[PDB]
Formats: sequence, structure tokens, C-alpha cells
Amino acid sequence: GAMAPSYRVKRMDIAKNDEECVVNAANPRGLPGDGVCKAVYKKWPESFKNSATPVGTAKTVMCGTYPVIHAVGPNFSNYTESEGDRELAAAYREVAKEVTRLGVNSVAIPLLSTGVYSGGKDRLTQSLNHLFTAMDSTDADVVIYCRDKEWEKKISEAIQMRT
Ligand SMILES: CN(C)C(=O)Cn1ncc2ccccc21
Ligand SMILES: [Cl-]
Ligand SMILES: [Cl-]
Repeated sequence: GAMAPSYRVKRMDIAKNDEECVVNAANPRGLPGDGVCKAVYKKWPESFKNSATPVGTAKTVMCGTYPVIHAVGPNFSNYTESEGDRELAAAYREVAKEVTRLGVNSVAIPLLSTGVYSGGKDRLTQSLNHLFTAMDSTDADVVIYCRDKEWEKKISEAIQMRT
């Protein structure tokens, strides 16, 4: 575990992370995809061997010895708000199980279902709160990776408000 488990946020490409493993915002079919998923495919293409997994699950595939945790958030274009919210919570619970199983001291994680799976809604708070619900009982250092400068400030504020 980390000596003093923390949350941090950085505004940069998660393919350049400084953590012991990465969470991919994957699609259910193990396809290269776009956004975080395409960056992850470029950096760790070997981790897409048999990475297909259903919505609300996570499946880990090693790229060398570096673990890529493929976490499949719901696409809110297809799910109801209620069912989508349940599957988004479940994907992060499966990430916490994998992070624990791997024995890593740190993990790089994007906000699931906030980009092309958001169904055109701002889900920063919904996705981040489900991330915290899952990860709070883990002792890994968590580093959240984002793109938007306003999102960086809001995630940083949310982390600080609990400390
Ligand atoms: C400037 N460049 C090369 C990019 O926009 C690449 N990139 N990809 C993800 C990401 C997150 C924050 C900042 C830059 C990011
Ligand atoms: Cl997304
Ligand atoms: Cl963002």
C-alpha cells in the first residue's frame, strides 16, 4: 500500500502517467476506440489481447509487466439514467477489486462515462463520486487524469473538500 494513501488530479495524457498501473476507459469489444481508449491502444497495444468484457466490469491485461485495467462504463446514449448510474458505480467497484488484487501502490484513472459515453451531459460529479465510493477503501495512491482546465479545478476542489 501507499504510506499515506492520497488522491491527486493531473491535466495531461494518461498514456504519460507516473503510476504502477492504468485504467482504460474501454469499450465492451476491446476495440481501439477514441479519446483515452485510443491513447491507451497506441501506448499499450499488447494489452488489447482478449480485453473484451461487458458493461459494468473490468478486465486486466498485462503489457509486459505493466497492468492495463480495461473498465467499461455505460454509454448514457443507450442506458436509462437509473440503469446507467448502476453500471457506472459497478465498473468502479470492479476497478477497486483489480487494483487490490494486483498489489500496486498507485493507479492512473480517468473519469468513466464523461466523454463520448456521457450522452451529452456533464457527469463530472456523478462519475467522480462513484470513483470515490469504490476507491476510498483501497490504499493505492490514486491519480485522476483529465483534459479540460475547468474540470481540473473542479476535481481538485472536490478532493480538497474531503481533506
Ligand atoms: C497538447 N496535446 C498534445 C494534447 O492535447 C494531448 N493530450 N491527450 C490527452 C490530454 C490531456 C491533457 C492535456 C493534453 C492531452
Ligand atoms: Cl467516455
Ligand atoms: Cl476532462
